[PDB]
Formats: sequence, C-alpha cells, structure tokens
Amino acid sequence: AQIGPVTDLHITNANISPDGFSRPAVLAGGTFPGPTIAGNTGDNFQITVFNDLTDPSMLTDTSIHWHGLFQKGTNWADGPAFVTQCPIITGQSFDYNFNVPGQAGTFWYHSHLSTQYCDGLRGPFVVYDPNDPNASLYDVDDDTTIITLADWYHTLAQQEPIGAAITADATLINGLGRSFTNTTASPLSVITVQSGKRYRMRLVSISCDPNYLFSIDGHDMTIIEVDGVNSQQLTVDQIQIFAAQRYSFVLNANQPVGNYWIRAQPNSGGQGFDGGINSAILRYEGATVEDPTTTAPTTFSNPLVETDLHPLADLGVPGQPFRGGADDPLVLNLAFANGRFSIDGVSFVPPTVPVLLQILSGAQNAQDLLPAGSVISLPSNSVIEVALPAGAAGGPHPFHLHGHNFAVVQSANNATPNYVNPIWRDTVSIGGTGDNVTIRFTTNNPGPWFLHCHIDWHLEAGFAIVFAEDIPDTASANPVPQAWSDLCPAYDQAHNIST
Ligand SMILES: *[C@@H]1O[C@H](CO)[C@@H](O[C@@H]2O[C@H](CO)[C@@H](O)[C@H](O)[C@H]2NC(C)=O)[C@H](O)[C@H]1NC(C)=O
Ligand SMILES: *[C@@H]1O[C@H](CO)[C@@H](O[C@@H]2O[C@H](CO)[C@@H](O)[C@H](O)[C@H]2NC(C)=O)[C@H](O)[C@H]1NC(C)=O
Ligand SMILES: [Cu+2]
Ligand SMILES: [Cu+2]
Ligand SMILES: [Cu+2]
Ligand SMILES: [Cu+2]
Ligand code: NA
Repeated sequence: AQIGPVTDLHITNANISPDGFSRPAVLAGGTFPGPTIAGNTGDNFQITVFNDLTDPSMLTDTSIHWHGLFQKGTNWADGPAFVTQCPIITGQSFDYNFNVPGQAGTFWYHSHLSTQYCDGLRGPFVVYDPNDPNASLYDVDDDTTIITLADWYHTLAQQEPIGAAITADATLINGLGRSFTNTTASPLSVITVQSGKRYRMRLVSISCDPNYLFSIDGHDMTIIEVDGVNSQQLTVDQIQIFAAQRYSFVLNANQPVGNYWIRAQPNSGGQGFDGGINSAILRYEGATVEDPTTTAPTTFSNPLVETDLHPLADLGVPGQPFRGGADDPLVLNLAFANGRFSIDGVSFVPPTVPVLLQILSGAQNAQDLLPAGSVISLPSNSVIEVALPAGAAGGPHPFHLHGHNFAVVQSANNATPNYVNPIWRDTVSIGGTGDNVTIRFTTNNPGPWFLHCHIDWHLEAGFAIVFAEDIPDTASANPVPQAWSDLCPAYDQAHNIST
C-alpha cells in the first residue's frame, strides 16, 4: 500500500539480502526501496520522520529530502543537511510539513546526510493529478506501475574512499536483482500486465551513481512525463536515465502473451546479462511462470535523445534567445583533482551552522555566509542562466537544483541551444568534454537551494554550491516551526559541538 499524505515514517537498521548477499542497511518503512509516499496535487504532506537508527557504521543521525518538490515558503523542510537543517538525532522525530501546489508527477525521497541514502534510505514519492491531461493515454496507474532502478553495494557507504571511483555489486529493479560477482540465482522482480491494457509506468532512478540503459524486450515506450513535467508523447525503444531522473512512459501490453526481459544496463559495474544480472521480468497474465527467452537488439533504433523531448504545456524559455541573455548569466567552473571536486575553485564541505539558520540569524550577503566561497546569491524575480561545461573526471555528471525545475537550453552531446521549446526538468546530464549544458529558471522562491552533482560519491567529495536565492526575503517567506528551531541545539549537544 501507498502511505501519505499524512503519515509516520520510521527509519531503522535491518539486514537485507536483495541480491542474495546479506548486509545491514538504513531503511524507511522496513523495506528497500522504502514505501511509496503519495497524494494529490496541492495536498498538505506531513511526514513525521522517526529516527530509530542505532548502528554508527551507517550514521545514527538522518535528514530526508523530497526530491523535486519546490518547498516554496517551506525551505526549512527541504532536507539537505547543513543547508536547510541540522540532522535529526536518534530517538527523536521531526514533522516535515509542506504543501505541493502546482506540481504533479513522479518524485522520490532519500536521505540527504553524507552518503547515507546509498545504505538504503530511498523510496518513490508520487503526486497524482485528478485532472491529469495525460489520463486518457492509459488504463492503469498505481503502486504496481512504479519501476525503481537502484545501485546496490556490499561494502557500507562510510567505508567508501572519498573521491574514488566506487563501483556497485548489483543492479536492483523494484528492490531485487543479481550480484555481478559470485552471482546466485536469487529472485528477480516481476512486473505483471494484462494483454490489451495500457500502463503508466513511472520509472524512477534511485541511483547513487550509475546511469542505466533501460529497455523492455519486444516493447516500446511512449514518454509522457520528465522529472515531474508533462511532455508531448515521444516513443522510444531505450531510455538512458541518469541518477535521480524520472520518466513516465505508456506501456501498451500489445505483444503475444508471454515473458519478456526488462533490462537496466549500468555504465559501470557488470556489463551484460549473464546469469540474469541487470534484469527483471515483464509477465503477461496467463503466461507460464518461467524466465523470458527474449533477446535485446544489437543496437536500439529509437533511443531517447533529450532534445527530442518537449513540454506538453507551452512553457517556453525565460530570457532572450542567446547565450548570456538573462538578468543573471552564470558560467560555473566545474573541476576535479586529487580526490576532490570543486565549483568556481571551492570544494564543498558542509558548514557547522546550516545555511538557512545563518540567514535567519542575520547574515545577509553571500560573502557573510559559510562555507566561504560556496554560497552564491541570486537576485529576486530575475531570469537566471547557468552554464555547466563538462570535462571534470567521473562523468557524465547529473546536476540537480533544489527548489526549482529549469529549461534545458542546451543538452549533452549537441552544441545547438534551444530557446523555443526545450524540456524542463530537475536533474540533467552535463555530458562530455567540450559540451556546454545550460539551464534557465526565474527566481520566485526565496531560500538557500543546493546545486550539486547527484552522484552521491561526488557530492561527498565536494561537487556542490548553494544558491542563496533572495536572501532579503528568506526570513519573511519561510517562517519556521519550533521543532525546526530545536534541531541544531539538540544535534550540537548530542555531538558535543559548540556554535
Ligand atoms: C558556455 O557558454 C558560456 C555562455 O553561456 C560561455 O561563457 C563565455 O565565456 C567566455 C570565455 O570563455 C567569456 O568571454 C564570456 O563572458 C562568457 N559569457 C558569454 C559569451 O555570454 C562559455 O565559454 C561556454 N563554454 C564552453 C566550454 O563552450
Ligand atoms: C540538436 O539540438 C537542436 C536544438 O534543440 C535540435 O534542433 C531542432 O531540431 C528540431 C527537430 O528537427 C527542429 O524542429 C528545431 O527547429 C531545431 N532547433 C534548432 C534551434 O535548431 C537538433 O535536432 C538536435 N540534434 C540532433 C542530432 O538531435
Ligand atoms: Cu535527490
Ligand atoms: Cu533535490
Ligand atoms: Cu558527478
Ligand atoms: Cu541535494
Ligand atoms: Na521566451
């Protein structure tokens, strides 16, 4: 069952064996992935998070981010540790109480402390639309049509060297899959469909690092949503999905009753499908209970290309139709050396006092804010352009902005910008050497918003900056509850920190 929009959520330690290998984890709701949190557009969510963690090897503090939800007027509920809150300590709870006006789509939730989400705290978050403009394109849309793609590690995250090329041990589809080495025939996930029906498949990357080449043998996929943004229909036979992205696609169950492989090939880790790695099963009702015998093509003839996507609504692009044609045009210098990433010459290291609390305490320019050099102010009610030229080691890097979605004016692997009708989204691959992926948005949401690579190992190694959007209006726009004001005193007392 789905939970929410008003619910408790307990965060616990437990042993799990999703690929046949047992290890301890950090779990929401006792499962990997965690339960789906759901509601309708405009609902009030109140997710009371109970931190019941006791194993220090995965950290006993926690904080949860609601990925892709704008948090307008509720910046304090966004979740990134040391940007919008101090962590919740063990034995305590915290009500993330916010609203979702003007958003409907496929999202997710995850720990936003260190690399803790890699240790298991990740799950889907769906905001349904009772008047969805795409409703007539499918018959079924429910918890059974969510498809999660996850990397899974046998080594615990706090034992992964910082800045290293860290590689997974299994791909998990809906929480199950097989290990790349010492492979055992452990159970594969089954997605069941009825011949003749059409399904809204909600594809969620909960990855900490790899991108996946996702396909379904014998089937094609008609994209209708990108990171929460309704799209024109685009039919493809393969989707390359980067960490933290989401797509909805229509699956037409129009092939002969049978069993078909679902494939998710990561860019690192095990290559291919030997022993049923990187795989799950699409089973039609009435098919024999047996593994598929289907083949992938040698090449995919209609792969997703990001410039082919266009919004369903007339969203346009803010600003003027040329590079630098914005009120505040920025170009970030994105670099890596010696195990650490940097943005504009500064490697991100979380501050002792969360950025939001520094601003509420009266620091009101970005040079007054800590970490020094890691906070850029943005002016209010202005068009912002951010160019993100690639080249830093460890690519392709999927950059994500909190508090906002954005027009993708230039995409990976294509030098031509689009100032007319590009897709809007919240996480974007910045591509390869010589690319100049560029995003635009307007500043109508006061508060400190994280911008970072969503490869969690890279964030840990410093690949982040904070956009302090409309510092002067942050306090009036974001009144804070007492329980939020209590978090930093409690955290600092528990950890013997003076501030
Ligand atoms: C990516 O595009 C940005 C503009 O959006 C380019 O920025 C210019 O960079 C040159 C120096 O390289 C400066 O003289 C200009 O002031 C910048 N802004 C402009 C022209 O609007 C950036 O060079 C591009 N990067 C790559 C690798 O193509
Ligand atoms: C590279 O990106 C550009 C810009 O998004 C794409 O150009 C558009 O192509 C569409 C489809 O043919 C035309 O309707 C638009 O007028 C083009 N816009 C511009 C500004 O040129 C282009 O198709 C992409 N290249 C590839 C190989 O997909
Ligand atoms: Cu996220
Ligand atoms: Cu986010
Ligand atoms: Cu990265
Ligand atoms: Cu983040
Ligand atoms: Na415009």
